[PDB]
Amino acid sequence: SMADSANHLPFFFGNITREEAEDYLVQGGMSDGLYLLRQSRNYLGGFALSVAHGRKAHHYTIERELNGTYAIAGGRTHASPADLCHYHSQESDGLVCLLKKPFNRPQGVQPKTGPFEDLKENLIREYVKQTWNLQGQALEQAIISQKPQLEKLIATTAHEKMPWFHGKISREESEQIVLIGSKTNGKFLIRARDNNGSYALCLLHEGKVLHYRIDKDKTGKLSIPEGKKFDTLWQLVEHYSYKADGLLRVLTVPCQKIG
Ligand SMILES: [Cl-]
Repeated sequence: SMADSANHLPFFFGNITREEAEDYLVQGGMSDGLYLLRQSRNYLGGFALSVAHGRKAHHYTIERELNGTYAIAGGRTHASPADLCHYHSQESDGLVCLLKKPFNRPQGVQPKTGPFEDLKENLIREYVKQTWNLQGQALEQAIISQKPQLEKLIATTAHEKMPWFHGKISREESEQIVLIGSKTNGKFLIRARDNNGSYALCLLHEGKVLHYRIDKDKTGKLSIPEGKKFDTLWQLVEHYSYKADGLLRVLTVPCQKIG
């Protein structure tokens, strides 16, 4: 992925929160035009630019366009995040200010990965072995050969393996499974609501199972009603585990699947 390329940038921090990005900018002196790069948490293949100006943090999403280039909303396209940052060191072109000085990862600090990122490589290896039945040669060549296609596919299906995803079960069945055992606030699962890629969130709140529709928009972006848009369910779950953002509370412990 571009994220693997972006690891060679000393000011790329991987998947950190907005708040963690801001903490790093303070560490680096919060000087005008101080910036770092990180991974977009809701745009698949996306990045985010965090910049200090007037002792405030300014955050910009860098989207991966359909042709595979990189752009901030209403901006020009670039071959890479590195090229976008270089361009913005010479032209503000819509940003609050010039990108003056990168804030590098302090020593000890690597780019941060989420749960998806930590199982992505294993799932790609497994899919090649057990759908193209290689055990050597292409086993490794086929992975690198077809990395972009495999990353995109594994991104769209990696939820199916995750402990909070309970598959094609009804509202009534989901309520039954959440209500069994410990009544921990935020206990949750996601279920498939049809075959057209609609989903639902089931969330325990003061002993009541709340149900939230997760709908697919024109682009195939997922959201709860009036909520932030995500490319994948694993992005949505990471977000609402961090910030309630219109849910009555944050997601906590994944509901156990029938063993
Ligand atoms: Cl965030």
